[PDB]
Amino acid sequence: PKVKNLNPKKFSIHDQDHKVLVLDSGNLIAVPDKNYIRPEIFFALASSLSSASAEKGSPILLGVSKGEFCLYCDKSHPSLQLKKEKLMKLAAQKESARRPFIFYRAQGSWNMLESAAHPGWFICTSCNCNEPVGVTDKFKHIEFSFQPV
Amino acid sequence: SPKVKNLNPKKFSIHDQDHKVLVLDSGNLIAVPDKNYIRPEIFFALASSLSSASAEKGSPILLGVSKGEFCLYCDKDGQSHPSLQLKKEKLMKLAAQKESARRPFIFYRAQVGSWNMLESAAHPGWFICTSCNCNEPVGVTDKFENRKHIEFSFQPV
Repeated sequence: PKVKNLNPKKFSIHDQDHKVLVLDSGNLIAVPDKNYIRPEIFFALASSLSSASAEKGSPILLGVSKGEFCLYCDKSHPSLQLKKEKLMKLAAQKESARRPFIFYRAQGSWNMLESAAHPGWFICTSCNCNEPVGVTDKFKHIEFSFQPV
Repeated sequence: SPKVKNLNPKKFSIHDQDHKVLVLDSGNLIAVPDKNYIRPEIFFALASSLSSASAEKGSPILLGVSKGEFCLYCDKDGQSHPSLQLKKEKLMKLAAQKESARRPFIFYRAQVGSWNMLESAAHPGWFICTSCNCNEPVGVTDKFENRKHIEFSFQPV
C-alpha cells in the first residue's frame, strides 16, 4: 500500500536584510547573520486543506526546536505564536485543528508564508535587528530565503 | 628556575559575569550576549613559565583562538596605553619559544571561586575586560567600574 514519506524539509530562514531567524527565550527573532550565529532550523511538512483554490500555494506546517514547537497564527489583530506540539502529531490532527497552524508557501529564490486561518496575513521580520517575528497585512520584509542544511 | 610548560591544550569558552560570551568577529574578539543561538569561541590554553614573575602574580598561561592558529598578546603599539591583540602564530610554536618571545603572550591566571582574572605579564596592572555594552571588542584595562567585566568563567566544550 502506497503512503507518503512525509519527511520534513529542514532549512534556516533569512530575509532580504541578511537577517536570520533564531529562537530567543522561546520567541522567534531576526538577528544580523554572523559566523558565530546558529540559525534556527525549521521543519516543514506539506499539510492539505480541502477548501483551497487551485491558485493557492503549497499548504505547510512549520516546526522549530527539532519539530517540538509549532507556529500558528490566531487572534483585536492576529499574531504569530508557538505551541509545544510534535510536528508529526500535528500533521495527524483533523483539518479544523490543523488550520491555525497552516501557512501557504509561494516560491524565484524567495518565499512568502501566508496564514491559512487569517488570509492576507503574511509572516514578516522588522527593518530593525533583534525584534520578534510576526504577521502583517501591509506590504519587502515577507520575502524569505530558505537555506537547507 | 624554569617551571614545567604544557603541550596539551585546555579547551573552553570564555564568559564574563555580566551575561556575555566571547566570539571572533571578522578577526576581532568581541563579547556578545550569552544566548543559545551563539556559537562560542573555543579557546586553547597552555600553562607556560616566566622566571622573572614575582610571588603575588597568578599562573602564567598562553591563550589561543581558531584551534590555536592565532594567539592573544598585550603590547603598547607611539600608543599611550597597552592593548589586547591577535597574532597569526601556532600556539604549539609559541609554547616552544624562548621566554623573552613568549612574555607579550603570557597572562597570569588568578582564580577566585569559579571565576578568573587575567593579567598581562608584559603590562602588569592591565587586565582582560569586556565592555558594559554588547558587541564591543575585548580589551585590557587598569581601571574598572564593575567587577563582572574583569571576571571570567571557563566553560568546557
